[PDB]
Amino acid sequence: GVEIETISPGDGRTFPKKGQTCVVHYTGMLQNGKKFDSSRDRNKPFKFRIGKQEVIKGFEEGAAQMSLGQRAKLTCTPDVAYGATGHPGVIPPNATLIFDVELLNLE
Repeated sequence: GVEIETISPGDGRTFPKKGQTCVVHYTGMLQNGKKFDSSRDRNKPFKFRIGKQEVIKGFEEGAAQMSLGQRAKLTCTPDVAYGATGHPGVIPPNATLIFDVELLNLE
């Protein structure tokens, strides 16, 4: 389950498609918890493509459901990313993820 809560401005039409490498100012947030990841710190805004299952499933579907300039707010279910396993030391098992995602991309 991907929940989209968009801070309004953007264009609403440049949708990410297959074979397109897109650029995201992501920011990780734990529900009832602190941050765990941020592209704002490293300031290299994570050039990644679409259709290769590089990222987790909750962030993969939320990437295609945005457009250029938009600033959404993801709510990733545990079963699509880490809720059974848990990323070791960083993500506990059964964790619901929150992301600040802005799509300022290319292609």
